[PDB]
Amino acid sequence: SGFRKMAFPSGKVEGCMVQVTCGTTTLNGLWLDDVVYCPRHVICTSEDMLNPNYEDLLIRKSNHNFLVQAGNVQLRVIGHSMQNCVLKLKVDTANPKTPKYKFVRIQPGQTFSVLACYNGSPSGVYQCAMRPNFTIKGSFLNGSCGSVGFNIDYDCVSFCYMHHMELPTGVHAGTDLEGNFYGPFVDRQTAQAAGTDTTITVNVLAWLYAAVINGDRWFLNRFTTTLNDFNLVAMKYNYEPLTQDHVDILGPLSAQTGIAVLDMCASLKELLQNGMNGRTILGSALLEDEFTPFDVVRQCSGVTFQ
Amino acid sequence: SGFRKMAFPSGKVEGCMVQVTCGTTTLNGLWLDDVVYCPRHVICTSEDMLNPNYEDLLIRKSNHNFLVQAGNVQLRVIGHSMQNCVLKLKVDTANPKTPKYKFVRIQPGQTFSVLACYNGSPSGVYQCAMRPNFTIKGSFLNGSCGSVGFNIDYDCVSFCYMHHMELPTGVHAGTDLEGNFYGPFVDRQTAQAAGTDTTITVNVLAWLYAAVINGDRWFLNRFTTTLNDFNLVAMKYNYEPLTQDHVDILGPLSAQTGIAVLDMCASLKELLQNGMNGRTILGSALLEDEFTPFDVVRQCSGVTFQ
Ligand SMILES: [Zn+2]
Ligand SMILES: [Zn+2]
Repeated sequence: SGFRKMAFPSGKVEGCMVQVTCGTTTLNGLWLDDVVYCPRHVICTSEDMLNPNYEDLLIRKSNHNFLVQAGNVQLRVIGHSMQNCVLKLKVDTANPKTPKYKFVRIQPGQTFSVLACYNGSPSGVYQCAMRPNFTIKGSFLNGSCGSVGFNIDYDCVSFCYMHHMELPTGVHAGTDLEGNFYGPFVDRQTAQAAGTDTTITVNVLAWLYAAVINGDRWFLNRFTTTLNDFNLVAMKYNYEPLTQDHVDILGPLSAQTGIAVLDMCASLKELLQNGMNGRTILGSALLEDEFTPFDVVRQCSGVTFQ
Repeated sequence: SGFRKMAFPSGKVEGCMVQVTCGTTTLNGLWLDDVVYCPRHVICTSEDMLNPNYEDLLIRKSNHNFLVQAGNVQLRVIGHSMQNCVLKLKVDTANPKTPKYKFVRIQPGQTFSVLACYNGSPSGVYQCAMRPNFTIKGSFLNGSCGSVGFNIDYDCVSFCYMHHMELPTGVHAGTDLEGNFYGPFVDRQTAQAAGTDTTITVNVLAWLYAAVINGDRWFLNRFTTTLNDFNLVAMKYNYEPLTQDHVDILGPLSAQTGIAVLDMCASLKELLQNGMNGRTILGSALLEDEFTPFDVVRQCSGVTFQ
């Protein structure tokens, strides 16, 4: 038993990371088949980032100005193209380590693993969520741009995020692997403020089921509620409204535990109105919202990847 | 910027995991060179675990009773030996993916990554610490035995933990790769209670430096203290005593921030006596003690692994 914030094993992604340099800018790229994907701001100077015209900047670059290195070994760039906010560098060699993969675009509330890298070299792996305001709260120092987020289903890597930006408040923004930003953010060094970072209610509920399965039970109470009554309290605490869809997704955890979803909602309502009174749940003094229902089921059941 | 609980990239370890079955018991083994290491309780039935005599049990096993599978492929066992609480199964093939490696024995307070596996297949990676009572707080379901903990220095994997036991309170016990348990625990299904799980003070202090570097600063105050005065409060709150050695280890973070170690100790003393008053530090409502000083330096500087 036990319950930890867990990332996917990162080896399949480690085998795809490369270094991309253009002029004086170095960042990371993702090498899949014969394409390397990277942020288009690789072509920018620090000065360019204040008001970049990327089509104009890109005209001054040739294939030979994109230096791509995979370990100690150089890759030959035979084409380049811009797709939204990513560049696709065609190389003359297919990555021999390319895993089965998909590109997907995730919704707020979904979780994914990030492989933080520098100079094409993996440093660490962690687990995070797309926030309701379309930011992520990561760990990204200068040079981490182009690091990716992903989920794994058995042997298939679903890439969902590429890192591009830190906002002036220290939260992070980036794109899917089609180069479309999550949320309203742009790849320019400008005033970009994030909206309310609400709490992902369905994920908190999943985690409270995890707690009960893993023997933390002190917060269970004698009450129930309704979606509409719960949602009046969610609104007042900057929680996402709970929908019947969310109730349906929590069905399997409800069936396992025998705790009706709306009963768990009443426990959550109490926790919001009363606080934890100096107690902890699964080692946290805050209600944790970076586990999805699927994450809880997976970790409580023992699912593996080949 | 940002600061996350981060595991090491797990690919080098993924390439070493295998499945080991003996009779009806399946668990994980670690394949390095031509040796597979696994918990010796692979030879036990659930019944045997109540009072096992492992030398006697092991006499009834031959090389051909240890089934070792690496992916879809069987390995041939050409010898076996018991070393403390691990078995070493000699195989006729060296693992072609063997990384540079060391076996080390860590001290309480040190952190490491765990690659949780089932049936020889990696499921997830997380980050944890050897507690002062020699337990770890992991996520281990039936079948996870033999999963390992490790640290990476560039390209060298230091293996420090192999999972063996869950205590009746749901915390975890295991061995180094020489098969010696951490702490007083044994591989028998018996009354084994853990001692006080104190807080790793030097690690909390490191994390408060991380907070200041990453712009969380509200807890900085006008006070200082002394080691002896601080330690009177540590004792009263079930914190580990702080030593001059610990002060020395925090020197680089003190130099970066310009906050003297004993000043940070006075901030920590306030936090202990006053609580957080509903505030957070780096996303936590608890003082986090699973980052070492070295972890903080690494993550705040951008260190990579090849
Ligand atoms: Zn960048
Ligand atoms: Zn076991």
